[PDB]
Amino acid sequence: LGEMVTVLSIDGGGIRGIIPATILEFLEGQLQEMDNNADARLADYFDVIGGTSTGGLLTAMISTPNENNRPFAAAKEIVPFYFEHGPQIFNPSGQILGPKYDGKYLMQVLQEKLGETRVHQALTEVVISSFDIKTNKPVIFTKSNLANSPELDAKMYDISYSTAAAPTYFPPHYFVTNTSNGDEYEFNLVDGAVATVADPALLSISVATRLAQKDPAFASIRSLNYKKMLLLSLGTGTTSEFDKTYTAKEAATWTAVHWMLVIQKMTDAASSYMTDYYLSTAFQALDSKNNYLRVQENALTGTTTEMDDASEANMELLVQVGENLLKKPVSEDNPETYEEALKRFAKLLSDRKKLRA
Repeated sequence: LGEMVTVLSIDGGGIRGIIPATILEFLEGQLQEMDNNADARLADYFDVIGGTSTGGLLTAMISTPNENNRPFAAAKEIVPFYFEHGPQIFNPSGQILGPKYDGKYLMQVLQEKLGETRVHQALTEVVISSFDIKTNKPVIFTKSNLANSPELDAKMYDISYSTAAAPTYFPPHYFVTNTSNGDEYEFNLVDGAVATVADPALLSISVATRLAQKDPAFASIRSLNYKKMLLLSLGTGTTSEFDKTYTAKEAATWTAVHWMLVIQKMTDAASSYMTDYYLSTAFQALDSKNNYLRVQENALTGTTTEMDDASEANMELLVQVGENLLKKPVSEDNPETYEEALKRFAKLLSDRKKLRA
């Protein structure tokens, strides 16, 4: 168990980020109780912490060092963050030409809570996604892969704004770093969901697998041995309820405007289903299905669907969805609930740390 690699992955979902945050508040509290340490943080138990958009914001806030070289935010401080800053991040600009939001508040609160910290300072391996619209390539921010190409040692707020810079919602982000030669290196980044990874769990598994080639602490998964891998992937919920879906017939006359307000939700939903299929296939092939815990909501209803509904009523509903998810079964045939599976996971995390110490 001591040689096992631990990976945490958080999906994007806008305001639906309350759901994995509620899930992480429960898990961090389990670890704090078991280890008799109220200062116990997720970055102390996870080797890799991956996140896209709001999952990336979360990743950055629990990986960035504070004044004590401790993770900046506790898991229980994330739903209050979403409740406090969510209505101001998701406050419409009112402008006719451009995105729904100016991104001014989102950047300001990120700057405020992340400071001048760089990715090389992360307390664990981070995997925060984006897509560069100038190089037309995904740009994945890691603590590793910095030895080669130091121009990726970007500010945590530039990484965090970029991962969440959703086309039509917020404007793309432009920022500069410096290469080894001292010359400028340009970034023109949009949301990580564009880079096809709304669900960054497979990307996070690949980063760990690639690190296993150059790091002895990751050596146990060196030849795809996911038997020696613990993966916690967290979703922001999907929906199949006919009230919130569409027919091919009604969509026959849909213009470019209607599609744009709906494709991100579709690709993000598809990203969840495909990445889960890839990972289940791989873990079930090695007879290690329980090494991969995917905490996801499949029946979002009402306002709970929308990514930018930062009203008090929708935020309270998202908490309720998160708290009901804990009592919901892991599978259709498995009676084991998520709260129970998360206790088993916390125990494994707790036991691996002790042995490594």
